[PDB]
Amino acid sequence: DPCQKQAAEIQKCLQANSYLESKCQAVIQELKKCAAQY
Repeated sequence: DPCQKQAAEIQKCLQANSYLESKCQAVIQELKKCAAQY
């Protein structure tokens, strides 16, 4: 599929970082780049 792994790993990352998106923005960059591909 497009990026469901990235979405799951973004959730996982946020969960592990108390929803501090800033620690998982590198993974959101990956999701954005993924989305731009797919």
